[PDB]
Amino acid sequence: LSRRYAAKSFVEWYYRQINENKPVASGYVNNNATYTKAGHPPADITINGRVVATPEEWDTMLKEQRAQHNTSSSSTLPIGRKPVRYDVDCFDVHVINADYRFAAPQRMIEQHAPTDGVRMMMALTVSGSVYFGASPRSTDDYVIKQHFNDVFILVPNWDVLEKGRKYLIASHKYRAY
Repeated sequence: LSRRYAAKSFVEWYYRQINENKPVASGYVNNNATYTKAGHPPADITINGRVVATPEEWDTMLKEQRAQHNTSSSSTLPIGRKPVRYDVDCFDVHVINADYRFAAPQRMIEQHAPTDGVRMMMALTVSGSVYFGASPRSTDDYVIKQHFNDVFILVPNWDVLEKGRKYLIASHKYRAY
């Protein structure tokens, strides 16, 4: 399915960035000029029930999470452990609007019909686990394990689709426990 491919590609990118200690801010509408000129509001971001103003702050919170679980200065804890690792279990995607038109160049509207599976606004739900202090590939030797849920609203990246990320985050709700 076209929506599964799009979602799969985003999911793989997004959590790879986090696991490689790289910023995800470039995946949000905030940092796309085409959307910005068209007057799109900043991404709605909620982290464990708290509103976060910018994706850059979310990136900072992820750094802080690593620091919080960085026990490398310990002389007794087992060596070769990674502070934080995100594992995706599965995801679900639902097309909210198959004829999404915000900031769309007119050619893109004409070129892609609502049935072509390109101009989609998608609701993406991701389920997985967060491992703290675990070996790089272990799901058993963690010090702490969380379950997390991510809910994204994705919109088409016109810049890329007419030629980076083919879809951008317009909304993000994160919950981990």
